[PDB]
Amino acid sequence: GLIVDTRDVEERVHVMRKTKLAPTVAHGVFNPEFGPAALSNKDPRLNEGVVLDEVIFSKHKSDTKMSAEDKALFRRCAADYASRLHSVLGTANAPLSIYEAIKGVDGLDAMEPDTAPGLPWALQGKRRGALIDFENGTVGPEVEAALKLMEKREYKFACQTFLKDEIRPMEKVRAGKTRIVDVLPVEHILYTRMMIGRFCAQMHSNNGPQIGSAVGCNPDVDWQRFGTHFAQYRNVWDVDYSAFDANHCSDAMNIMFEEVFRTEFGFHPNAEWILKTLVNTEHAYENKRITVEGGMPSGCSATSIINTILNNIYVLYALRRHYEGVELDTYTMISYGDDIVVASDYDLDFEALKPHFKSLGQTITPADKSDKGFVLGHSITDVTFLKRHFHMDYGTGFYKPVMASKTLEAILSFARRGTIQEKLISVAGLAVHSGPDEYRRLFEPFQGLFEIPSYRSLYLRWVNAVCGDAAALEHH
RNA sequence: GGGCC
RNA sequence: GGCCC
Repeated sequence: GLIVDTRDVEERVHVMRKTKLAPTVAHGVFNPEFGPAALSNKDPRLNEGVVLDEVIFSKHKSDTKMSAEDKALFRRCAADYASRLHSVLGTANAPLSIYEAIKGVDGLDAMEPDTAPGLPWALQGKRRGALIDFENGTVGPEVEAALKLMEKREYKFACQTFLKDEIRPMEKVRAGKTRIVDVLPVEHILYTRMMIGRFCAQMHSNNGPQIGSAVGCNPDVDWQRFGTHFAQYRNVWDVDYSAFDANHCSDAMNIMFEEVFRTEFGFHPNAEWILKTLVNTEHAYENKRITVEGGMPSGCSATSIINTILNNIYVLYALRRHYEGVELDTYTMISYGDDIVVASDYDLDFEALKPHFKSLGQTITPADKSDKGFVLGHSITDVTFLKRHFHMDYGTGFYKPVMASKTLEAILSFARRGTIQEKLISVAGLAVHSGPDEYRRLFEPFQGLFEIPSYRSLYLRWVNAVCGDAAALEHH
């Protein structure tokens, strides 16, 4: 986005500056080029001259203004994708009740009771539990009044900037490229879930190539579905964006919201309004208040879905800006936020599409840095999606999600205090697809200290998960 | 938020 | 609680 105003008010919004992450026994074995992100300006690991609060917002450098012709084309592409989207999902997009928005419906998880409430509740020392009853699904007097202001469309708010305590590559830790979470007020999150939660649940349930969304997928079971689909096409592209979320221009955001969330598709009129409030935002970091135009906040409800929808429209837009006669059936794609795999039987020049993505303020590069550009003839077994490769399991003939060993090693090298055992069981479900030799090697440092699931038990679990009949047929 | 285990 | 985004 674009930083348009910076103010210094005499009210501190104090941020966390101490990491919950600590090295594990595996850290001394794998020695990863990774570490916890810098949360303080006085972190000794930082380069001698890095100003963390400047590097945090450095992603906001532009809000690209699209021409009249480009805006018209974008609207056309947004309407065409929305047509496809709502044809598959249906038009049952009525507002969620206050109860259902908190408790969650089929395909939508419940709201977290003990997470950050946002502003101005954080300054008043209030939590989410004090403002909202998460057991009975009811709201207090404060949230009640705020919801009525949103209905009148007169509600205004500020985003609370939070440092993301996570493992990052050492080069980015040293540079101070700490990621940020834009924590929105809890009532804004609730009302967004009221406005588009039904839609959001449907997209999770109907995830796949047909809607171009993998949001709500289970890579264990869905890699077979995704893998066999993309295997049918002549060309497959692994496309990377740089600062996707930040580089969404106001024009693209506004037009998308206008075309996708129309009342004629079953939405409440305020669905479009509440999403449009994410375009021009105020951010609170300590004493400074930063006004940003364009870009997507990360703490907003349905950021993954919004980013995914934009990704789908971007591809159609760029192809239509370059080629004549492009439709939704010209290609196929799957997206999860900024992450994307594209495929076609046509030999599409993705290198030529670069300036067309630039007209949206987006920068595309091939994932693999072997070639000096995009090349044809790649298959599904060459690309990465959700940090996972597409590998064939020789035992079953099904596609399996394989994460790189260096990634798994980095994951296993750090943990939040008192969570190591629970973490190991989770990572074991990821590591099983690397094979018995690699699985054993990854969990060797933990042996005798924690319970590690056998490779066998997790393999048999996976076979039944992907195909129940195949597991039963093995007992022929 | 947003899912999946 | 963990992973991915």
